[PDB]
Amino acid sequence: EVETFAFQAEIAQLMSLIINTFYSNKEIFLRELISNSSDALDKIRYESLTDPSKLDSGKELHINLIPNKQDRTLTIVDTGIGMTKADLINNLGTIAKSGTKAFMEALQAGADISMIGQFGVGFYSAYLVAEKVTVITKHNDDEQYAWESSAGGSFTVRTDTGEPMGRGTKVILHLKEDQTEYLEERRIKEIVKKHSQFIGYPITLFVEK
Ligand SMILES: O=C(NCCSCc1ccc(Cl)cc1)c1ccco1
Repeated sequence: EVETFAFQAEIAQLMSLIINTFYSNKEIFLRELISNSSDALDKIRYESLTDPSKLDSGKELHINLIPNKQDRTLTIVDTGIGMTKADLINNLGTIAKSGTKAFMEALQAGADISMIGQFGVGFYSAYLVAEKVTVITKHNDDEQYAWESSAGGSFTVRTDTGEPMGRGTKVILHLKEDQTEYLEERRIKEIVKKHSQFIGYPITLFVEK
């Protein structure tokens, strides 16, 4: 069973702005997603201070980067707090509404796309390099769900029947044809060392076989 939802008009037209605007500094997408993973890991670590059973679904707090040249996908996995179904549909969209509005206001005042993280909507920078984004997430209080959107005004949510994750969030970036450079090991290392050197969690860059 697949449910189809519409983006709020503000989020939809920001996504099209990220897709259609000529902006060469696309590498910042990785910084925003890694930063999003770092925030989710901080959340579960803090909550586990007053409730250690919240780590029964996994005690390791880390970030994995998985390039796949055959599928043309780049996957960012974290063992953070994860997201519930209401997070995917209601809660985060409400936050992204006001954050998107403020971001596009600044973009006309001279700001550029790289400052998207200051408005809390850094996730949508994934569409600088991806034509489709899939989000697999598992929260301690909810089932495993699969969110997905190729922009165009809508997204889908379904119960995930794939590999159980224990806890956390998996962001799968189906890259554009001309953005295969972010599947190369040396390029990812250069971006991580440039924008995410001080992230307080281990970042493991998986090598292909
Ligand atoms: O994008 C939507 N839902 C899935 C969000 S998961 C990635 C994410 C996206 C934005 C932010 Cl600020 C944080 C995390 C949406 C939009 C309207 C209803 O839902």
